[PDB]
Amino acid sequence: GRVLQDVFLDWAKKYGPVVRVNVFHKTSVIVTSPESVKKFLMSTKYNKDSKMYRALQTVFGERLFGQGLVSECNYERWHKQRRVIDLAFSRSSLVSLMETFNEKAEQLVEILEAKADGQTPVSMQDMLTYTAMDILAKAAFGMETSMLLGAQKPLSQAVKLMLEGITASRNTLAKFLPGKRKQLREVRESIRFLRQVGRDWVQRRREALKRGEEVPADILTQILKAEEGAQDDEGLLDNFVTFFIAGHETSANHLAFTVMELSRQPEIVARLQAEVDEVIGSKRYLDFEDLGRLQYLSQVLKESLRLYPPAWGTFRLLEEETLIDGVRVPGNTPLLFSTYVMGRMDTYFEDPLTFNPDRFGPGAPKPRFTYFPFSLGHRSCIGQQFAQMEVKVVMAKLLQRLEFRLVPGQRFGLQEQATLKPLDPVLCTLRPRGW
Ligand code: HEM
Ligand SMILES: S=C(NC1CCCCC1)N1CCC(c2cnc[nH]2)CC1
Repeated sequence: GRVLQDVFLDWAKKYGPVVRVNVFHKTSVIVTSPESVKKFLMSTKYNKDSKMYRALQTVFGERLFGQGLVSECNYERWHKQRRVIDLAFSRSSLVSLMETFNEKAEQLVEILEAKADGQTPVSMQDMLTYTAMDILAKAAFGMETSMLLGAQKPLSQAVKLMLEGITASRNTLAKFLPGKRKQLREVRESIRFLRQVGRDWVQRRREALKRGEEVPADILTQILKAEEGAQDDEGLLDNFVTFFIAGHETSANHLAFTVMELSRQPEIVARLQAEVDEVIGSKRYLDFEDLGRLQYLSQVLKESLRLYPPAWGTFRLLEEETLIDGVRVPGNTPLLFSTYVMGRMDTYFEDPLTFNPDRFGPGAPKPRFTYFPFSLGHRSCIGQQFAQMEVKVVMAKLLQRLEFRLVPGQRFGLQEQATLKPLDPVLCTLRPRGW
């Protein structure tokens, strides 16, 4: 139930705000003082370290995220893409996605209700992954993956294998073990499979447009626009993969962690249920303004990201020798900023292991540069609002309609498969609730 990030936490607790650690077998310095987080993340003077993002660019030799929006480290090349794709994330575009978030969240609840016999185990990690994928495929690409209907198992498996491969490739000796040759081939096959799905969905979009079919603008419209000037489609496919994975798997892990922790927090669940009952009652469709009224649910989701941030770290390149909190750090060193580590430091959060949504209550002092599950600054998550809205819609509907009980034996530990996620798949038994 322990992960590599816990060793970084141990080194930070032992040695202070600036500590040399080994990550992806490269030397890095983890920086955990709030003033240093602010200095480096809030200035465009500091950019991502390409050496650390190579683990996403290519995996076991096969191009995966390439130079898409997450893994492009050059400021100019990144900014050019960001400006174009930001258009797909305006307040108005997001509100137009509430129909999609409601539709798939209601579909999830209806499937779960059909399974809510109080004894059959349901993997909530898998069900939330299927819901997040069906939401992203429709909202971003205008496609129906229907994973909630049991379709596209090869695609869901390919995603799982490549995320495991990201972690294996950057931390293990798999590339040299004869026993792992099959595993490496299957990771490379899964990465090529996903880029070829991108080729198909891109062709479907171009053909629909060529036939004069109506096509609302979405994320795919902007990733196509960002590549207008391109020799070929590899850059476009990098952003297809980037948004296909980032736009569903991290939200799914956040939802799974929240369901896992809430299963042992009856008092908190009672308040959430009462809040949903008072705010949305038996309404079928949640409105944008409804979400803002679910104040305690927002607190709960923020506390879930403090203790269980799926995207656990970000790196900036320190180009020249610099004194950081009194420690002289050599030039060309990757600096690691980790919301996972800071969230578990008693220096920044009293009784860090206690799950207490009141840390994010009205009037509570806001964490200052000690909490950043979507990172901060210019390279912060372009999908933050998309994610916060979709997770709230799914959680509100689950709280309205179902009661969960974790299957005895399921653990509360973590595992790393690119991002952090529950070690166990959050197997639960369900019963219908309320109206
Ligand atoms: C709870 C869910 C999510 C979490 C915790 C999260 C977290 C993050 C973090 C920490 C970063 C910074 C990564 C880095 O510095 O290496 C980031 C970047 C990014 N995220 Fe998310 N994310 C979430 C959901 C999403 C969604 C739903 C999308 C897409 C629709 C998305 C798209 C992206 C992209 C494209 C970037 C790169 C932004 C840039 O550099 O311009 N994220 N996210
Ligand atoms: S494993 C990972 N980063 C690690 C490897 C590259 C260096 C930083 C840590 N990431 C990038 C961000 C990505 C994401 C961004 N938004 C949702 N998901 C999830 C996968």
